[PDB]
Amino acid sequence: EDDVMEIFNDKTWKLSRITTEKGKEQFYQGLWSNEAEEKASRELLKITENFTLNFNCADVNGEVTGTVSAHAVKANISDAILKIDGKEHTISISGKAYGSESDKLAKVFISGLFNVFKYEGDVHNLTLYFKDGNTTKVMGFTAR
Amino acid sequence: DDVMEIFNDKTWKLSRITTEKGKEQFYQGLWSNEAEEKASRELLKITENFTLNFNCADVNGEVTGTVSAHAVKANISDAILKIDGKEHTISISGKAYGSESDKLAKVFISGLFNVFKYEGDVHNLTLYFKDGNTTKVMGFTAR
Repeated sequence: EDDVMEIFNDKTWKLSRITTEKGKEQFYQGLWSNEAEEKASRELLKITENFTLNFNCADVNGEVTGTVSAHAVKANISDAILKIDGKEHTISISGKAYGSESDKLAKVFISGLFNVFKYEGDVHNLTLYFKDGNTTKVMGFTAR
Repeated sequence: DDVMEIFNDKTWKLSRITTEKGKEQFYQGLWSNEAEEKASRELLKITENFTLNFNCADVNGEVTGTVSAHAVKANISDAILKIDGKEHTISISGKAYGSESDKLAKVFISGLFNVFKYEGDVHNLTLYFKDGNTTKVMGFTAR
């Protein structure tokens, strides 16, 4: 079960891609409507603190629990309820984001995190599988 | 905030087991003779003996903060932890694996399941526990 606690081990997961289940492209087709929208999202993605994900342990209700926190651009996920199983490689994030997003990449990032169902990863990489309607997409992350 | 520093990549090493406001390292009557105390102090010099660790673990599909400890021959593995940073309370529940013959090891294991409150900083941790009608303290250090 050390594979699960390596996800919490003093690291911030930075978004690197949002694509289809077995796609080689960085972003799935139709995420943006034009080049200017994509360009503006890519500039927001270059900012260090934007599109981050953190697995932390916190003292909630007189007991320490593992939760998920994330920051897109203007919206935050703070101490979302986490279910994670190292044997079955399943994951579930429950709660609601604080703040609203105008950027399409930020909207996809926040919605996708609450729809995660399974994952895979190592020390430096994390892949989260999420359902987007009838499809299955993946959010890729990196940790320095 | 202060609570998660107790879990921050550190092992707590036992330094003393004494009375609530006592200056002595070990309370009077812990051992019956000089040879018993000497033998316990040699077991206490071993790095891996009388250690305490606050860790996060995936227990039944969810990550929880737990307590682990090693005395000499006995272990406490992922004991259920209740801890409150505001009121500085603490509770450790479960049972140790293995039996102890050493009196310091018996006191260490029993005392950990009877903790009720604490205080500490980056390098020091003090756990208050009830021993019958009395209140004793276990002191720890982290390098």
